[PDB]
Amino acid sequence: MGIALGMIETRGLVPAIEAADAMTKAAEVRLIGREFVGGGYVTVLVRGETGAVNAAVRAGADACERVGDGLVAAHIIARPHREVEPALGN
Amino acid sequence: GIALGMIETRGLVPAIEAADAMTKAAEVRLIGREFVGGGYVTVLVRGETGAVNAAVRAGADACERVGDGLVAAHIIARPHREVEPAL
Amino acid sequence: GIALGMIETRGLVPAIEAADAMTKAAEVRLIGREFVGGGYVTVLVRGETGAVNAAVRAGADACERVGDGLVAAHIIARPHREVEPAL
Amino acid sequence: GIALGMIETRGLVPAIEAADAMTKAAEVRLIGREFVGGGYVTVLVRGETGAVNAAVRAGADACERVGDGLVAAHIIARPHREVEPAL
Amino acid sequence: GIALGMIETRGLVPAIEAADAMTKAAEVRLIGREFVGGGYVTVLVRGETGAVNAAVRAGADACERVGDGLVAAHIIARPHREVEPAL
Amino acid sequence: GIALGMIETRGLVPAIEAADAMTKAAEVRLIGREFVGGGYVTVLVRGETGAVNAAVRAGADACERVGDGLVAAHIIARPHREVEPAL
Repeated sequence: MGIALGMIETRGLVPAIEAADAMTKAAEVRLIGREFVGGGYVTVLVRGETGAVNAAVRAGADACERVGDGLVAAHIIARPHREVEPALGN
Repeated sequence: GIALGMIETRGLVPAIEAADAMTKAAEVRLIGREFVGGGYVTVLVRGETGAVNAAVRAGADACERVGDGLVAAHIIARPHREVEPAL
Repeated sequence: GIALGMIETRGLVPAIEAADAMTKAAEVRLIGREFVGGGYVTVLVRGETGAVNAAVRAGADACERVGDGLVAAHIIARPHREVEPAL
Repeated sequence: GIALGMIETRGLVPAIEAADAMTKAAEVRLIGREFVGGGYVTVLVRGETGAVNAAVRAGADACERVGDGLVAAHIIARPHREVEPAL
Repeated sequence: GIALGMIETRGLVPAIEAADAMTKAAEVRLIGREFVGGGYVTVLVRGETGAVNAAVRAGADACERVGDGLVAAHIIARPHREVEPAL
Repeated sequence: GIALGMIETRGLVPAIEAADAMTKAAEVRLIGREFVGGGYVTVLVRGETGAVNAAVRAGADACERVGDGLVAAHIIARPHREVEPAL
């Protein structure tokens, strides 16, 4: 029940699924979302302790950058503001 | 406060960074996250005018280096009542 | 009034700025905000012909350097009742 | 009438203008406004053959310079029954 | 008949012309019209192989100069049963 | 089987051709067809690893020259439990 947030955005769903797979395999993080953003952007989101989310996002970024049209963003917010939480499925 | 702050980004990840930075930057409420179509994503905040100013300014600085980056950073100090349904 | 003002933008932030400038410029009611697809957004107002013209001029000026800017500014003074379902 | 007239535009604003000019130029009824994706908008009218011919032409001239403009202007005087679910 | 015919266009208007020519060409049933996203529109038909052959040929010819035109024209004579839910 | 196969295409017609060729080339089941946005279409199959491998290989070859063609062809042999909700 760490509250760190890990995010990877990709071009297309296939690199996003690869990313989430690699993230949840690399460390103890829970997948909490997959968003079809519009325009072809897809974002996957995970939660965990800071160290695990760090390891997960590095792993996801590495795994998906060469899949399909690839990686757009790979970002960690280690302590999201309470206001941000509804955007994360709360 | 009824002042409105808005940041538009390319993709969701810079939008969440913007929202985080905005809400840590000053006393503002995150009231909206919009998938606009075509990859645009907008986040909206409300608060007193001075707070919304600092929030949007921190928001723009934070998300402009994230993902496909920043499109718009804007403030409306006194939004018309007619606009409220769209918020 | 039954006159129609429309502004189309690239992104939601210029649309919201347009809608605010429009409703502040004259006695016009904001009747809608449409996410068109591909990033197009359109805001619609109704009022008397002169009011609507003032409103759209103001909204076109206000939003053209906001975010990815302005696509269309258009006024239909007396819409056909066939079109009203689209409004 | 059962003739079908179609105009496709980039953005919603020229679609509404096309629809308004179409329904003013001849007795035709607006039966549809479709957000197609990517920013395409299609407006659909029905009526007698001559009406629909007059309508589509007028709609094409009117919306041609509005916003990001006109994509398609087309008439099918008697759509096959199998086409109706695709409108 | 289990043969499958498919035409993909840029915009709805060429897709409707494709549909009309396809379904008038031979005895096929229009099982779908999909808004794919980004402006792609796909129309799908079923019938016996000869009918679908004739249909898809007719449709490709008719729509390729209409609007932003034709993307794809394809026939699958005997689709796998696993694909049927997608159909 | 629990291995996952995925082909991503531009448009629905190459996607359906992929799906057909995948399920004909090996014992895999088609679990999904997703309209991703912007015109991306993903088809997803499950099966044993060797089968999913043969399936995606064939699907990639089959759809690459169809319509606007192929974007991605990827296998995940042992998908994490956490990924299952996205499938």
